[PDB]
Formats: sequence, C-alpha cells, structure tokens
Amino acid sequence: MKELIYIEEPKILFAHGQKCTDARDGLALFGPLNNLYGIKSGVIGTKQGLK
Amino acid sequence: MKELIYIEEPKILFAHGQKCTDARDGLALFGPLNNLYGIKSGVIGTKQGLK
Repeated sequence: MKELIYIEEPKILFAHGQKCTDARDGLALFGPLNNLYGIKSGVIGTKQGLK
Repeated sequence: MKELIYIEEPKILFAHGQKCTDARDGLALFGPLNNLYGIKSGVIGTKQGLK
C-alpha cells in the first residue's frame, strides 16, 4: 500500500487583482484584464455563411 | 469685356443622410459616416515623446 499526496489547485488572476479558480466564473464575475473597445469582424464566405 | 460663369459648390454627405459644404461644420453637426468603437494607439519613441 502506497501513499498519494495532494497538490493545491492553482489560481488565475482576473481584473483588478481578483483571484479565482474557474476561468468562466472569474470572467462572469470580474471580466478580462484589458479592455478592447470593440471587435470589427471580416467575414468571408458564401451568402448562407454570412447569414 | 469678358464674361464669367458660375458653378454651384458641391455637397459632402455626412451621417444619417445629412449634407453640408464644410467638412468641419458637417462633422461637428452630424458626425462621421461610419462608427468605430475606439482607437488603439501604438506609440514608438522616447519617454518624453510618450509624455
């Protein structure tokens, strides 16, 4: 019979220095580190793809 | 005794279908034709240049 150790879960730092563990919850709670003013999309494809 | 003819000043088209003759007045009255979200400025040079 051998033994197992435990390694503590790491943290990922979100906006205004808010530590968390899950990326989705940290984003839904605080938000990304830097702010883009917006995203301009260039879509190339058929008409159905554009729709 | 020679004669001079006259030609009407052309109009430039601004936001929401509004025309004018001066670019500055048209911009200050109706704004640009298109809509960006922001301008991400990259600066290259000295520290005092950044200041």
